[PDB]
Amino acid sequence: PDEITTAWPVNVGPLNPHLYTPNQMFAQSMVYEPLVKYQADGSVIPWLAKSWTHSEDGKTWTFTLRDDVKFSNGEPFDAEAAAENFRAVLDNRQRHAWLELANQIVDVKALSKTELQITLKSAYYPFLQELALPRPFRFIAPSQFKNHETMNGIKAPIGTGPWILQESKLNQYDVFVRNENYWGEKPAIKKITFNVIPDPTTRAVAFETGDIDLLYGNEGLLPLDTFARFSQNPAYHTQLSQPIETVMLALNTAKAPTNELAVREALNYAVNKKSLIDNALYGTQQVADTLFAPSVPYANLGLKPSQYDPQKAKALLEKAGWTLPAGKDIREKNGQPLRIELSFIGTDALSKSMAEIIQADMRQIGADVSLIGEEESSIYARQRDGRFGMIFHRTWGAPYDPHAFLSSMRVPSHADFQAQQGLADKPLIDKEIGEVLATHDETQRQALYRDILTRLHDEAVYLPISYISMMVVSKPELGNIPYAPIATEIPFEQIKPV
Repeated sequence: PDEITTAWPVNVGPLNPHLYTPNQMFAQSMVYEPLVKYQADGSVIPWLAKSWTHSEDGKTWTFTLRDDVKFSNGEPFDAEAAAENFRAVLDNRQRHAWLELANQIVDVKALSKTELQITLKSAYYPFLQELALPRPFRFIAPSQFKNHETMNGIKAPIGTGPWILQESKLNQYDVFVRNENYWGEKPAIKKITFNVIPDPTTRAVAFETGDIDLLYGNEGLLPLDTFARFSQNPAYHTQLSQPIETVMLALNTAKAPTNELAVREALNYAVNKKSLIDNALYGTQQVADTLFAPSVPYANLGLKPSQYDPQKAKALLEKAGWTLPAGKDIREKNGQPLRIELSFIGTDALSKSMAEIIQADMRQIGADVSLIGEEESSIYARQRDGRFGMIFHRTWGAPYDPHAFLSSMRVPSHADFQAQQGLADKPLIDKEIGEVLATHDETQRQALYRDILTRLHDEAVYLPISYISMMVVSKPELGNIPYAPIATEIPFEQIKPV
């Protein structure tokens, strides 16, 4: 009754707070906590840190920490424990390069038990927001380091948070229980079991049969036709949040034929997005015309949408010398046929469905899209090295969008950097991204974001598809299920069946 059963496609992993795969972010967030906490309105609030001051030049920050916090094993949380955690993370700095704060921190030291000083290389504006992320800046008991480090593994995953990992049974389940010695508000739920169920249909069936009480995830959570059916069945409860992030294609500006602006523009008129959403996504998501929705901070720029218009797509291609040979449906220019490879994870049935629609839509305007469905590692490797023509991609949701997503466009080993490599203005874009992150002149900040997002839009780097929502399926006795402000987190501690 105060225990619930739910599911996840894989086990939660070791729960090393400072590493990535195979750690599941939502679970790191259940056990480990930030100095300051992200809120829906976009601010952060005091959390493990009660308060903070900063120097006039914005580069030195001093946090006053709470003095009543214990790790779940009884050991104290204090400035020394915090400082040791920052050291452990930064001893592995190279792996955090995607996150600009990790390049910004020049020093962290405990000034006393309750005072923590962080020194930055520049007045990095998103400082607090990045401290608030699920990883890597959260705190494990230093006693649980291995040889004074965490980058080579941890002992027990001892955090300060409201949940404690009880046991993990590989490929079967993970059990968490409530921290009875939590510094903050006590969760009403005392135990959460995560059944390992990798297949979306099997998750749907597990819920139907009563095996599980709750499903909480993005558009991939369960089949969307089944989701629609569940929402009409009074025996169940379902929810669909307001949109959290964008799903789009990235187009390779550095590889023929997507290296041509005219081709990228034509592709952006070719897809009937509303129909795609109604056909493949059962009408559960929203059409996206821009990289970021207009509701995203800094992103309400009045950018012009490219509406579904096959006639205009064709005219663009013809004008660019992509014409149809006699007897053929696929355009050619300088001998070369208009062929584009679309990469996606092959076992992902939803990605595959959208890919087929996109392929069909583009064929109607004379573009031959070849589907390349591959395993994750192969797709990720393609993203890193630019071996794609078009690839499925998505933004990261709050609090990453837009600043952290944009920041990462500068990093060579990522899809967006690769996709943008063919732009003459790529260096300028990357310089402006660097500038905007350290800008405290609010006017200049908005102008830089406008210029960056406008160039990306006008250069047709992306083919935005939809703004997607979080969805929930639950037994009615659990009541309304809240959403966590951070899109990768799951607010189990706010679930209150009574």
